[PDB]
Amino acid sequence: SYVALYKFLPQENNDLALQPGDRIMLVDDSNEDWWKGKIGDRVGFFPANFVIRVRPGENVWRCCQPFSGNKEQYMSLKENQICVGDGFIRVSSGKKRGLVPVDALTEI
Repeated sequence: SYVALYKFLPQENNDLALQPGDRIMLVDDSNEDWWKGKIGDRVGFFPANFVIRVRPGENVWRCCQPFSGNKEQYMSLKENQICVGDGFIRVSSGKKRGLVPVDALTEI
């Protein structure tokens, strides 16, 4: 599974529109920057760096309250930032992984 981290409105005709939290089925990745994927019955291009891989168990979350903590001990999340798999949960942003409070996340 892949998931859109960001909104992406189409600029050219063959672009595929993303909303954050969209689950995307891959169609072609021969270009390393621009991938072809499918959402519902819509097929098109979008930036590869706009999506994060979702392992089989993993859920998807939107950060409902900012949380910053010491990497040395914890992960950062700005408001509405998307992420992926008591009190804490280990999540990933794509760039960095770490613990955040579960109450700082909505499931999507």
